[PDB]
Amino acid sequence: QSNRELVVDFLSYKLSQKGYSWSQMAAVKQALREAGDEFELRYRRAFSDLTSQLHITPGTAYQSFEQVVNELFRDGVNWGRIVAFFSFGGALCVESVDKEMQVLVSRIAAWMATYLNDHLEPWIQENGGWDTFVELYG
Amino acid sequence: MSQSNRELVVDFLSYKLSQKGYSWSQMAAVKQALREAGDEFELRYRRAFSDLTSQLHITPGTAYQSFEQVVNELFRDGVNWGRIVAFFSFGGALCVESVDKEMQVLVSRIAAWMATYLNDHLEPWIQENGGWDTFVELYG
Ligand SMILES: CN(C)CC[C@H](CSc1ccccc1)Nc1ccc(S(=O)(=O)NC(=O)c2ccc(N3CCN(Cc4cccc(-c5ccccc5)c4)CC3)cc2)cc1[N+](=O)[O-]
Ligand SMILES: CN(C)CC[C@H](CSc1ccccc1)Nc1ccc(S(=O)(=O)NC(=O)c2ccc(N3CCN(Cc4cccc(-c5ccccc5)c4)CC3)cc2)cc1[N+](=O)[O-]
Ligand SMILES: [Cl-]
Repeated sequence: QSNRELVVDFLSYKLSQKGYSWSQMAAVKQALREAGDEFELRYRRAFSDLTSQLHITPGTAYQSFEQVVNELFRDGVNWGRIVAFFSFGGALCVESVDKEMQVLVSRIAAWMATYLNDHLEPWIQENGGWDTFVELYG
Repeated sequence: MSQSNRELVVDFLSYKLSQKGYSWSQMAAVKQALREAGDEFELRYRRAFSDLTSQLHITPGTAYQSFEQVVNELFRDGVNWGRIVAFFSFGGALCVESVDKEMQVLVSRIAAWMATYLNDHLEPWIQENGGWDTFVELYG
C-alpha cells in the first residue's frame, strides 16, 4: 500500500546514490533510468531527429508507432537500441503533456508494453534477460 | 514477465515526466517530492546528518524496539513534515550502512520497521495534517 511504496521508493533511491540497490527489479529500473539519461546526453542531436518524426495525437494508430520503432531496430536488437526505445517513448509522453494531452500517456505506455512484449521480450530472454543488462551497463 | 516489463515502462515514464516537472500519478508526485526533500535535508543539515552517519553501528541482531526507541527521540516534541523527512533520511542511511557492512538481510528488515512505524505512529498526524497530497503542495 501507500506507506510501504513510499518507503521502498525512498530507500531504493538512497541506496542507488551510493551504487547499491533495494532489489533486482529496482536495480533494473535504476540502470534503465540512468542509461536513458546518458543516451540522451551522448546522442542529443540524434535524439531530436527520432522524436520530431512522430507527432502523437489522440488520432495516431499503434501500427504507426510500431513502424517508427521498427525503423529504430532496422539493425536488429541490442541493449542500446532498447534504451533508445524507452527514451523515445519517454519523449512522446513528455510532448503529450506539453500539448495538454496527458491522457495520451497511458495509451503510449500500453503501446510500449505491447511492442516490448511482442518483439523485444524474446530477444531479452535470449540475451541474458534484464539482469544481464544490469551487469553490463548498470 | 510482461508484468515486469509493464512495471519497467511505468517506472521509466514516470521518471522522464518528473524530469520535466510533470508526474505519472499523485503517488509518483509524492515519491519525487520526498526524494528531493531528503536530498535537500541532507544538504541543509549535512553536519548533523554526517555526524549521525559516523555514529551508526548496527548488527544483524538489532531489534525493531531499538529502532523505535531511537526515532521516538526524533519525534519527542511533536511531528512535522521536516522530521518525517528526517526519519526517511535516517532509514536510508541505516540501509546504506547495512550494505556497507554486507548485511543485506537488515535492509528489508529496516524497510518493514519504517513501514510499521509510519503506519502505527505517523499515519494519524499525516491524515490530520492533510495527507501526503498536502506535503506535495507545501514542499513539492
Ligand atoms: C555507465 N556509462 C558510463 C556507460 C553506459 C553506456 C553508454 S550510454 C548509452 C546508452 C544507450 C545507448 C548508447 C549509449 N551504455 C551502453 C553502451 C553501449 C550500448 S550498445 O552497444 O548496446 N549500443 C550502443 O552503443 C548504441 C545503441 C544505439 C545508438 N543509437 C544512436 C542513434 N539513434 C538514432 C536513430 C534514430 C532513428 C532511426 C535510426 C536508424 C534507422 C534505420 C537504420 C539505422 C538507424 C537511428 C539510434 C540508436 C547508439 C549507440 C548500450 C549501452 N546501454 O544500454 O546502456
Ligand atoms: C522545496 N524546497 C526548495 C524547500 C523545501 C523545504 C526545505 S528542505 C528541508 C527538508 C526537511 C526538513 C527541513 C528542510 N522543506 C521543508 C521546510 C520546512 C519543513 S518543517 O517546517 O516542517 N520542518 C523543518 O523545517 C525542520 C524539521 C526538522 C529539522 N531537524 C533538523 C535537526 N535534526 C536533528 C537530526 C538530524 C538528523 C537525524 C536525526 C535523527 C533521525 C532519526 C533518529 C534520531 C535522530 C535528527 C532533525 C530535525 C529541521 C527543520 C519541512 C520541509 N520539508 O518537509 O521538506
Ligand atoms: Cl537504531
